[PDB]
Amino acid sequence: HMGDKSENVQDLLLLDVAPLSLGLETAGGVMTALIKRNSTIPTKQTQIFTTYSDNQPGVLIQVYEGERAMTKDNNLLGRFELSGIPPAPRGVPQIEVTFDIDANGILNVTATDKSTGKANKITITNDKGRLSKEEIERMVQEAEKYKAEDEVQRERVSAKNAYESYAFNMKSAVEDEGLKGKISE
Repeated sequence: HMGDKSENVQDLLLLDVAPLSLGLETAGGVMTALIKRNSTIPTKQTQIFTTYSDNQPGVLIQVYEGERAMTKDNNLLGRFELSGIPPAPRGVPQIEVTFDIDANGILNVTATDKSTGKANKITITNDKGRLSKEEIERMVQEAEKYKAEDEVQRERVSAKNAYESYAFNMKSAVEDEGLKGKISE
């Protein structure tokens, strides 16, 4: 035992360098990349995403490739979510995502619920060589170049804690209550 009865011995070559970055978005709608371009192996990334309210039936993972602050200018790879528990606003705002990169070029992303031991794994692969260098060449430059546009969304994110600095005058307006007695038994 512990010696593999079924060992997978196969020949293959990878791209060496990761095309683009990979990650999810957190509170404020800002992307946070775990794995970055030009970094494939050996490395393993894991991050806990926490937003205001996820209200998910477990954990949600939107697998998009690229790098930006805006999630709109990236390229979707796929989607998978773990639905095992009733969608709750509180209790499940922690998206636990761990990317286990296999030396064979297999992206094994493991997601786990915080309420119960519900784990979900999916094999993300880019095995099919069909990614022209022009794709990554333009994106590596444009995504960075358009970070100037990312600054505009970062603005409203920074405005969150800035608005938090706004102190209100009163707590609540005291409404006029009517206290009289009309004898009508």
